[PDB]
Amino acid sequence: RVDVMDVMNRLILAMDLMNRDDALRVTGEVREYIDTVKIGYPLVLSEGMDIIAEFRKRFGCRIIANFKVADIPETNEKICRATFKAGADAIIVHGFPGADSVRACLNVAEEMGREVFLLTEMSHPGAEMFIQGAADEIARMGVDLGVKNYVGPRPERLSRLREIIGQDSFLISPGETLRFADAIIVGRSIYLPAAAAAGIIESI
Amino acid sequence: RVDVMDVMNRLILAMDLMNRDDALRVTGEVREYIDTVKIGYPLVLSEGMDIIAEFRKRFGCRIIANFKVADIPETNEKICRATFKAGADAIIVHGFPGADSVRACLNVAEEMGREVFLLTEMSHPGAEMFIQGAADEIARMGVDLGVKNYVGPRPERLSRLREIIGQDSFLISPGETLRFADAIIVGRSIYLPAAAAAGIIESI
Repeated sequence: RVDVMDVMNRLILAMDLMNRDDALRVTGEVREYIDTVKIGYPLVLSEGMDIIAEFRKRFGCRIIANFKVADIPETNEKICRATFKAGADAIIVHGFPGADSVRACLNVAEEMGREVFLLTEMSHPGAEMFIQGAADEIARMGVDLGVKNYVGPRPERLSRLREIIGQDSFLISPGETLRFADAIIVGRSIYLPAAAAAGIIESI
Repeated sequence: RVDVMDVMNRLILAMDLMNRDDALRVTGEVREYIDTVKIGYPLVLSEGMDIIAEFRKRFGCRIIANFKVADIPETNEKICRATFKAGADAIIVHGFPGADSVRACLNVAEEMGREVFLLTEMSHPGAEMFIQGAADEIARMGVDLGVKNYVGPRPERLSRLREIIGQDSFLISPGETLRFADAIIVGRSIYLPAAAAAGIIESI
């Protein structure tokens, strides 16, 4: 889809390391295979938001801030603005706090020409308590709001999500997977690199 | 209660300003009335996590990180560790992601001698979609996990929460309020200062 983000080799690196030196080393070593990196709070809180621009300048990669924003509208707006000002191309937002909280993020993304990814579901143990049961409705909420980028969770769940958001929407998830998702997210299998990344790409 | 945090004058300052200069000015001007300050991502992402230690050193105040942690266990652990390493006395965590995600935070707080506050409910418009209906269960989940600190949201809702967590638990919320909550959180009425704070205290 021309209107959606193009992820090199359909492979997104989940850079969850907290040490700047280690984070930079791994990412640089795989830049020939990946152009999209997902960074979270562990690294940013430990090294500072300036690390986002560093990644973009040193490697020319797209940065997705895996912040899972889940605050009230006004605060969500501020978090998004600060994150986009720091250079992030996109931000991941929780849907459980409701539509207004998601729209607050969409508004800033609109004004700054950036992107919002809606996290529809999580797959860790405790996710079955409240998240699993709200996943479909959260995905539908996103669709009704015009959200075009989604982060999905179980093969059959990914299939259900794709059904709700349509064939046009951009979907990323951590052979089978790429039948529904537009790009796969890989972490440890890489940063824990160039050979590993090359293998995964060759595998798909 | 001796085993719970003592908040000076039962008044917590919600420092939501994103400018370091403005944030420091207001807090210093009310330190003779307040010893507990709640800081969130807007300020921290914009000025850096080092601002937490700055607040504690310049004013000798307790800092509650209003991060509303809502990630998977491993990431929650890292966020809490980084936040406590930066000097935060306590951190606010979401309950919607489930018990394991909350316990991950409790584990780090236990190891570092810090505190975890469970956010049981939010009051912004979109909160009725998913949060309102899970509030009671989230509060009960916290109780069953030994959580001792809670952040509450409607007067009658505060009464319901206090009922679930017991009379011993520490509860903070944004006269009537202090009938159920141990301390009230005030933001704009102060940072938007010394006179305002003094009035609120003299009020209660």
